[PDB]
Amino acid sequence: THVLRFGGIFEYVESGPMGAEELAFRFAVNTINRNRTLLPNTTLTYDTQKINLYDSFEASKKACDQLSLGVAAIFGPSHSSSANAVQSICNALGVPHIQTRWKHQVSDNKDSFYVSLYPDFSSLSRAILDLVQFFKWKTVTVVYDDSTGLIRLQELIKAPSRYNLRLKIRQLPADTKDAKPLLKEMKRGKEFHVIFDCSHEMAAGILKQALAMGMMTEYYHYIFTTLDLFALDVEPYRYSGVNMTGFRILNTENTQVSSIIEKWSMERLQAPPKPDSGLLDGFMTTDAALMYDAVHVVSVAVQQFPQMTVSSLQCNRHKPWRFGTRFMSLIKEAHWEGLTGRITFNKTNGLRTDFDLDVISLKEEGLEKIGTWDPASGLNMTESQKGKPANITDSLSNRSLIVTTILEEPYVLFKKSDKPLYGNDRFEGYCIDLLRELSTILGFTYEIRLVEDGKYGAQDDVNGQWNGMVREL
Amino acid sequence: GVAAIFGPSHSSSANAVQSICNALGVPHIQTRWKHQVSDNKDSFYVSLYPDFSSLSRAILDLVQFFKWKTVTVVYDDSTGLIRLQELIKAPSRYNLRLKIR
Ligand SMILES: *[C@@H]1O[C@H](CO)[C@@H](O[C@@H]2O[C@H](CO)[C@@H](O[C@@H]3O[C@H](CO[C@H]4O[C@H](CO)[C@@H](O)[C@H](O)[C@@H]4O)[C@@H](O)[C@H](O[C@H]4O[C@H](CO)[C@@H](O)[C@H](O)[C@@H]4O)[C@@H]3O)[C@H](O)[C@H]2NC(C)=O)[C@H](O)[C@H]1NC(C)=O
Ligand SMILES: *[C@@H]1O[C@H](CO)[C@@H](O[C@@H]2O[C@H](CO)[C@@H](O)[C@H](O)[C@H]2NC(C)=O)[C@H](O)[C@H]1NC(C)=O
Ligand SMILES: *[C@@H]1O[C@H](CO)[C@@H](O[C@@H]2O[C@H](CO)[C@@H](O)[C@H](O)[C@H]2NC(C)=O)[C@H](O)[C@H]1NC(C)=O
Ligand SMILES: *[C@@H]1O[C@H](CO)[C@@H](O)[C@H](O)[C@H]1NC(C)=O
Ligand SMILES: *[C@@H]1O[C@H](CO)[C@@H](O)[C@H](O)[C@H]1NC(C)=O
Ligand SMILES: *[C@@H]1O[C@H](CO)[C@@H](O)[C@H](O)[C@H]1NC(C)=O
Repeated sequence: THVLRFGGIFEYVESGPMGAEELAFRFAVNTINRNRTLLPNTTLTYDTQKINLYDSFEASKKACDQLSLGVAAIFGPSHSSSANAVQSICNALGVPHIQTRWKHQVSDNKDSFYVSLYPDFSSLSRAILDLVQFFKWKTVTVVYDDSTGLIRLQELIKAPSRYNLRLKIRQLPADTKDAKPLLKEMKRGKEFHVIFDCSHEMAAGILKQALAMGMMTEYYHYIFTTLDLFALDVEPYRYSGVNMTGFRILNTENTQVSSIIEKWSMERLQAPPKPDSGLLDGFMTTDAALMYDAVHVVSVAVQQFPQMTVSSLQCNRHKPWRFGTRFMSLIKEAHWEGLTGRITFNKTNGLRTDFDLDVISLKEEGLEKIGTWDPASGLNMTESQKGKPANITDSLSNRSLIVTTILEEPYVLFKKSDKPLYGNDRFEGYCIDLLRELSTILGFTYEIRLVEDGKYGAQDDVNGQWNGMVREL
Repeated sequence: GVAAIFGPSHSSSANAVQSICNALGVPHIQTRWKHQVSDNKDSFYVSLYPDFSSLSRAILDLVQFFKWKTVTVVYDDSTGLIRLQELIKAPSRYNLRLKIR
């Protein structure tokens, strides 16, 4: 009556600390055991194993090692080649299999003993498709990283069949992590609207290679597929005027939810990040927030089921588990406002296709919530008729315009004086009188800067390149 | 006691037998296509089905020998995007106009 043993299969690192998903699995069980309100008479016990995340025969050993030892649930080996092997074990023996990451589920896989707390890309691909219609785009440039990313965005690729989009699908390079040959082809083709399908470890890597090129301007709009845009250390891109947009399921508005994330930073003291990683220092990823929710959703199901005795099964002798079909129905019929918001399941598949996103975007202050997505509501983008707040902070009517010009009598001259100190004041003439009375009417500030070539404008035939002031424009 | 295992011929089942045949040493001869992930460090397998790194380049040669500009690629299941990813990336460099259904 005192133990309900859960099973865990996690990444084996060789020298570093515990993984982000494993430490959340530790922190979730220790929270429920201390706070005696939830499960007042049962105390949870964890049994974590280590695999290589690419060895489906090693992951099939650790699943049978936990079934012979006796567990009640197995919380995922978190990879597409390894989770398919453990799912068919958990479907056979009866024990539920709680997944916290996305997996390509084939159409004829007749499995029922699994749930997935990661949001389905049948809903996330419809949410990205609502942002390419709220922003009224016509040409997108969807960029992924591996070949599985076409399945994650197949409701976006099929969009020109019915809407007026024009897809140009590209791919990041496989071996290297230098996207300079990719981003140069995107600048040259005039592609200002990009949808990156990356992880947040590679999303910070592209933006340092998009800042080293001239692509972090006020023209470019970037929509990111990942749910960890909020973990980017966006200090240098903050004043550029770039239009970074993305989603967020991690409910960082509640006081109770934000208190748990602050306690998460007090458990990762010995973890110095890279200074050139481009990420923040103390935060919870959405890969570890779902594992914190995955322990709580199952703990709701053991609250409504007190006769639960953990049995010991054998893989070679195929015997189903006694309380398998009843305990699995209690997991799919659950509701829990965890760290990732409202949690409910598809009830036909076991997937998660009903959730609450928060559309975030990059402003001068940083990332701010500018919307809310909900599958049977569409985008509730606030955006409103107010829009920008009360007045213009640190009034942008300066924005000092670097008015280029050339000197020619009597349009632009040098002033004939003896005192030496000048700068945008040594000029006089006709155009300087004109520019001074356009700044009086429109209310801007101007800083005269002569062209350093001394030409007006010319189409150089042997080069196809401009020559003069229109080159500076 | 066997010497070779000639495939269970499905993407969810062949990945489980490949990691057994990689472990024990016995070769694993595959006769159908399978999505092989990039970080699968396996060596004891061969695949006699033609790769779609070559078949997708052969279909791309017939949409240029026939001089097309608008194709309407139709698949049946979500794995078929991986089988034709060298055809979907074609408007990035050529003058095709994909409409995927
Ligand atoms: C999980 O549970 C969900 C709901 O809880 C079940 O329904 C799936 O999810 C959505 C429901 O809205 C479906 O996606 C939508 O499909 C619409 C098509 O309508 C019908 O058309 C086919 C063809 O005849 C029918 O067979 C089928 O029953 C569909 O119901 C589209 O019109 C929708 O497009 C737009 O919808 C709204 C409109 O404002 C927007 O908010 C959207 O962003 C979008 O632009 C939308 O595509 C989904 O297709 C349903 N699944 C299935 C299989 O039909 C599911 O049963 C359940 N399982 C899964 C895997 O989702
Ligand atoms: C980048 O973000 C700013 C935020 O205000 C966008 O500014 C306005 O966007 C609306 C469309 O949603 C336009 O109708 C306004 O004219 C914009 N005001 C400006 C530019 O002063 C801006 O458009 C965004 N850049 C894009 C989408 O390329
Ligand atoms: C969409 O708009 C807001 C969120 O953007 C939703 O919430 C409403 O906000 C207004 C302004 O403070 C309140 O007066 C309402 O009481 C809020 N409604 C709630 C909390 O239910 C609003 O409901 C949404 N409208 C829809 C979905 O039609
Ligand atoms: C334990 O968690 C619940 C929420 O599930 C909360 O209401 C309660 O206050 C917590 N216990 C303590 C002692 O704070
Ligand atoms: C655990 O506690 C609840 C409430 O205190 C009680 O109703 C339940 O019967 C207890 N479980 C047992 C005794 O197994
Ligand atoms: C104009 O706005 C404020 C003055 O209110 C000033 O501090 C700011 O630097 C100016 N902006 C420019 C020059 O771009």
